[PDB]
Amino acid sequence: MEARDKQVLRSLRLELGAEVLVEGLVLQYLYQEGILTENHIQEINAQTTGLRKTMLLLDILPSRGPKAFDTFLDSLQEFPWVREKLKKAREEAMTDLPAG
Repeated sequence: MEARDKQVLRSLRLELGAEVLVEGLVLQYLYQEGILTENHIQEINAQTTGLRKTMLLLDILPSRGPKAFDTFLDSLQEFPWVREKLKKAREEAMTDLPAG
């Protein structure tokens, strides 16, 4: 049960985390919606480059954010390709019981 959203994060976390976005309204809808928090502020304000911001969510959701995904995706400045590949990892990254 408690390993579906966090599983997605980690997965696509490193994937798109390596390099995908460098700017675009995203964590703004989040930080506001609640996805984030003061704690994030520190991490998000920490980037110092641009690609970090992304890593951030991917770095926060896994620790600070139980149901921040659905919303963290609603931000996906590039959803068309980031959201798909994401929810894809929600279906894939999410440890499944079945097998075949």
